[PDB]
Amino acid sequence: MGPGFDFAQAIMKKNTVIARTEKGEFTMLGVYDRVAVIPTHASVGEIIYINDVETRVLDACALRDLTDTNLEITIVKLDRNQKFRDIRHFLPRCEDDYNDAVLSVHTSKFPNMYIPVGQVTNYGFLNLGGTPTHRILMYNFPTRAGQCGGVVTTTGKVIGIHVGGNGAQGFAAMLLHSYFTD
Repeated sequence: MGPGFDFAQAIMKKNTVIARTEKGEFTMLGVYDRVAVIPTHASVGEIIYINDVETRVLDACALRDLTDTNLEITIVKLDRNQKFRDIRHFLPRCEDDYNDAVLSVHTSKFPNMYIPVGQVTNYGFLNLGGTPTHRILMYNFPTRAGQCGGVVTTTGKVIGIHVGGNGAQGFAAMLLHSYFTD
């Protein structure tokens, strides 16, 4: 409808796949080459389904901060025959608050879904499903089951992936440029 949705659409159309694990279907953001991200609670194994195609996982790393605290981001390298567009220059370098964010989902259950969530707070610490988690972003939207892995963007920045909610607020794990240096 406007430049927020325009940027979100551009990311969804070229840089997302549908990932299926034993824990469900997730929106998965491709970042560069064969490297993508997914919430750690997807429990990625040796094999994953990507757009309903059996795919070997070449590497998977559940990220934690230097205090050995969960970040809820898993970085996956896929044995895929095609590279993602490189979107690393849209990733923030530092922890921040944001105005006017969009949460975007693409699954069998919710295809081509875009949600204007508004103001995003650098919340920091969250007890997420019982697990102490750092670098959490919070938005005042009543997010629901099936939105996990959803991409959080502003105009010009890809800032996080949706990892949970409490029925009134939604929570995303930050994406930082330093996660994807090579």
